[PDB]
Amino acid sequence: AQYEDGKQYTTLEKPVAGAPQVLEFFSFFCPHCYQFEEVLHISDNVKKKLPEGVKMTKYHVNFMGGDLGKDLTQAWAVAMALGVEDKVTVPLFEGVQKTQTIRSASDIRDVFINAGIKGEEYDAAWNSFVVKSLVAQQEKAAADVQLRGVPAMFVNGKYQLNPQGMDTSNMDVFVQQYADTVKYLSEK
Repeated sequence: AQYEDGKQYTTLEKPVAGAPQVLEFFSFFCPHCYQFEEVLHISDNVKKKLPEGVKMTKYHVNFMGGDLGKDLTQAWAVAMALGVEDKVTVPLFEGVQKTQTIRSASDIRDVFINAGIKGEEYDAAWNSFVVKSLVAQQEKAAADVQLRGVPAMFVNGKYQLNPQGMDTSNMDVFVQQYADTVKYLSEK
């Protein structure tokens, strides 16, 4: 066939019940994730090829970057809770990977403050039970697929994208192959 199990995607031996329709995992410590975000714009390109009626979910993971990795998962919970993902994603990536100015939870906080989120608003969210459960939700989604690598995308808790089976000579062509594959899996 054109799309074959084990080439553009793999099928989960242990499908996941009730999972989000399009689910992306990443880490601000993750180099292909930085690329996916700032160079490729994968999420944006997938979204514009996705069906009417399909929401996209993106979660952070703990297993890169030690203590700071976990801090970033909680910060991403704060971002989701406040709905400020599009304001902090780029400065967090640059802070961790480009300028390397994020070394502590306080440096993460600085990114939000600089992005216009009030300190008291940030601190209230950080310490909140709603954010605790959003951290738990992120951890549980990753646990459900026994996630060992990022970036990763899952469709309907059944299919995992396999970007290693895609051309990388051209970045544009890679992105569209990725997006078209997601659209295919979603219609499946």
